[PDB]
Amino acid sequence: KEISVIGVPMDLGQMRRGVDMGPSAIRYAGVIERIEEIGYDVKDMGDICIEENTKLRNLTQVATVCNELASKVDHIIEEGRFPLVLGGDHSIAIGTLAGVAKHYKNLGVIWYDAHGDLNTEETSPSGNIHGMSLAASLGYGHSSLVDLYGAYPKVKKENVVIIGARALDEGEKDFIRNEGIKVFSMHEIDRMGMTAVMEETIAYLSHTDGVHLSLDLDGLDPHDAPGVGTPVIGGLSYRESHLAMEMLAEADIITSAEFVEVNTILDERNRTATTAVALMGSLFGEKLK
Amino acid sequence: KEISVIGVPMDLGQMRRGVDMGPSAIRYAGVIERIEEIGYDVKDMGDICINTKLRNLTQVATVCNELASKVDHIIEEGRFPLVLGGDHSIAIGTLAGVAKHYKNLGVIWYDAHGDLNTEETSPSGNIHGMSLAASLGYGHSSLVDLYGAYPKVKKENVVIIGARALDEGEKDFIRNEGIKVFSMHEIDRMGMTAVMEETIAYLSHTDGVHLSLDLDGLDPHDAPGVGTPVIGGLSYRESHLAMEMLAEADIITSAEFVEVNTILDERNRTATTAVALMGSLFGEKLK
Amino acid sequence: KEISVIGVPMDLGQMRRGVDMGPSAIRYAGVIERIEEIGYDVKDMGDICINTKLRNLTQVATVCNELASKVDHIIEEGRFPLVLGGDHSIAIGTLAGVAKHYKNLGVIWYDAHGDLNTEETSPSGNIHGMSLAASLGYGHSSLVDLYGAYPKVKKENVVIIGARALDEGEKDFIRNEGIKVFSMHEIDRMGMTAVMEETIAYLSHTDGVHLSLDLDGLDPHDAPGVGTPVIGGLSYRESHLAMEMLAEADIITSAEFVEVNTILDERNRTATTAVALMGSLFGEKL
Ligand SMILES: [Ca+2]
Ligand SMILES: [Ca+2]
Ligand SMILES: [Ca+2]
Ligand SMILES: [Mn+2]
Ligand SMILES: [Mn+2]
Ligand SMILES: [Mn+2]
Ligand SMILES: [Mn+2]
Ligand SMILES: [Mn+2]
Ligand SMILES: [Mn+2]
Ligand SMILES: [Mn+2]
Ligand SMILES: [Mn+2]
Repeated sequence: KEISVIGVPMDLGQMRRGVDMGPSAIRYAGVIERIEEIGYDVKDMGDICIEENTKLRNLTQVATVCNELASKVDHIIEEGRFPLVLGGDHSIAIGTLAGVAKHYKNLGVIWYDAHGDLNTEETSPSGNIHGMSLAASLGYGHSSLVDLYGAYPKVKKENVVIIGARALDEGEKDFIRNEGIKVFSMHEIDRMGMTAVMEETIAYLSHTDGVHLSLDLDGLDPHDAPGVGTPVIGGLSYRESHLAMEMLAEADIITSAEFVEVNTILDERNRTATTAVALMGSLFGEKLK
Repeated sequence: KEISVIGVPMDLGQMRRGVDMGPSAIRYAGVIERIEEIGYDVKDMGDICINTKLRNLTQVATVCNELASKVDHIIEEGRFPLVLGGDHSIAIGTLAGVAKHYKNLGVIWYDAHGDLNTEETSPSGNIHGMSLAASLGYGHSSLVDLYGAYPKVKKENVVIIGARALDEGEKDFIRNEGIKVFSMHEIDRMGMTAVMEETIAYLSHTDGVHLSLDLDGLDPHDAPGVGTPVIGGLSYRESHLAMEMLAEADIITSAEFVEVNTILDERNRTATTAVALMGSLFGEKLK
Repeated sequence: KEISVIGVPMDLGQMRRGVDMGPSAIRYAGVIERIEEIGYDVKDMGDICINTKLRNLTQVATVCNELASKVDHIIEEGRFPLVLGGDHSIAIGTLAGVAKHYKNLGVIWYDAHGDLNTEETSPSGNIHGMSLAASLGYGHSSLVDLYGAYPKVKKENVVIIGARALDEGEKDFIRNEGIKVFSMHEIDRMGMTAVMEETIAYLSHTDGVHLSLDLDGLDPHDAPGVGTPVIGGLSYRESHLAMEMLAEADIITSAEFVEVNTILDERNRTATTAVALMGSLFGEKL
């Protein structure tokens, strides 16, 4: 019943995408009071203050922020609290998972995203480390990232479930096939329904000793989440995502979480941040009946 | 096939929400002509001219009393009463008038909200957040005993569809009193078709069914112009299908369409959708 | 894997609806480069340069005659004809061209409308509301006998998907001729996966299948820029899935994407969606 929130206003990569405004927008949407109202004790750790290379853009700075984030997430779990990380770009998951991995020996990851973020420096069309954060956490990529806060893979391929994917690069599709990553693409979600997708996901991770939720708001359709770094049409509805959070809450398996890629520049009256807060409310136990 | 239409441009409560414009907006969207096009004889009755714990209590009772008698009289004439809403507190008057003609009356409450508050549980004092509870006999005597000193509807004959913004007190009432409610999560899991089949079967023992359709049951993407929008609601397609299934079951014997708010609407499209839903309810088919 | 693309910027009928802008908007959205990215050889044939009961009948026959002969030549060259639309009346010319090479042709009509009117049942005189009926052999002889004095398509080989704005006489035609139609209510009851599986099975005995995709089949939320928007339509997700299922069935031998109207569009997103649906049709997988 105890949560520590940390904001990471990082917007790095080929060009700014505005996702450094995410933590501020989510706070504007009342995330702290929302979780407190459910009955949690909430500790706001604040935001990390963030002060050439084409294949790995802003690598030194990404590594510096992720090292600080990993140690802060590590210490939140040492204190027995739930770490809730608020994102700019999805490369902060490299630091989040490195910190979480200090405390779990068989960690599940649910990656809720339009993208797989499974690129390496060889397969990336852009050099964006936020398009590499899941691959790096699986142990594939640059040593500065893969060995960050620990010289070992933070997550095992058999413990990942990707939900919402619809903009995978060709090299990511090969990785998924060759490595046997469990992926629910939009076409499978249309065929199965989100209820069946979430039951299969929870069953697939039943053996883990904790589960990290890495929720990129661009998993949702731009109609429901216009304010994201890289919008991709054809995504999950608010209703589907809200139901998914409620099913995860009922299963009581989520032990850490991050909500990333909110971009106020493309948002409409902050409504993507408002939606992110509602999804967190559902994740942390709000019920409709 | 005979329908009488009455508008009630009521917008009371803590503050104006703009829903008094609903009847004018729905008429602008051509509701009369649309119903006549289907093959109905339509009589337009026009519009009714209109403390912090029960806000505007005296005025709400006055309007609902007049509405109750007009709805009663429409049914006495053998006609279907269709009520065009401002706020949902007019359901108190509508159900009081309908209850004069049915002793096991069913109600389908299509709404983002339960409207199950009382004086004690309401965080606002808005009577439009109390109209279902009052119609069940729970609430202020001015409301529960309006146009007849008895409960107008039985708890076992209510189905709420669309719920997603229930207060804690309403959740307790639903659980402790056994109200049948399909929240948005249950609709997602079951699908609208199965929700409506179960609803129609649940009300099988009734002698009539009143449809109380609050446009804020639909998602704000499809119905932006409502008094109190709540994200994550029903689609136009789900609602249009639900109306077609009700039409085919031929169980709806009175209806009201409430809470259209032109101030938040986009080129009247919420009112246009309300008319399309009425067209489906009254027998329009796609094939 | 050879495709020939032709644009037909036709916007005839009672009044302008802006659909003559469709081919330019779809090209602006990168249709040619997109098809090439998948691995196709793309020959760009350019654009064709362009009565009250059969409005603009003479001009429609002229354009449709030219389109039919170009479509003929594409199939004769062993290539896939992809037509980019203004009005849906261009289906008359497309199917006339296709039917020279397919005598048991299937047709998937993806549309909010049936386009099953004749000179007698039309409330408007718009030939774009008559193009399916005319291709079935019903209507004026200028259209019915266009580029061939025979019906281009058999009534038993038609599937309409997405219908929600049928005229009363069109409902009668569907009922009295046994036309297979999936309305929005059936799609909502069955789900799009089951609708497409049933569609594919229904056309099992055709020798080819023409996809005639009117963007107003999609809901105006996902496709605001169309000639005649009708609320309550198919989602982008449903349509993208349907295109993928057709791609894997490998039954589509010609296609047209019509009725994109830039005047009502929002930053060209309807044309962008059309290009995305073509990408799915021609083999893109998620
Ligand atoms: Ca804005
Ligand atoms: Ca407006
Ligand atoms: Ca525009
Ligand atoms: Mn440590
Ligand atoms: Mn991501
Ligand atoms: Mn992403
Ligand atoms: Mn009486
Ligand atoms: Mn209500
Ligand atoms: Mn309501
Ligand atoms: Mn058409
Ligand atoms: Mn059409």
